[PDB]
Amino acid sequence: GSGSPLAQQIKNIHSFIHQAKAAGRMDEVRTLQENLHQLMHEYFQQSD
Repeated sequence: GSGSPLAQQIKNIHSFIHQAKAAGRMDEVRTLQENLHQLMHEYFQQSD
């Protein structure tokens, strides 16, 4: 649920994505998006 550390890890990846966009770091953003989505899918699949 939203009190999960995993949920906060996802928020942290979003922050890193934003910070990378702010420098134009498009290669890293695209990779981090995949990582973001992988953790989201774990979060929304695994019971909590």
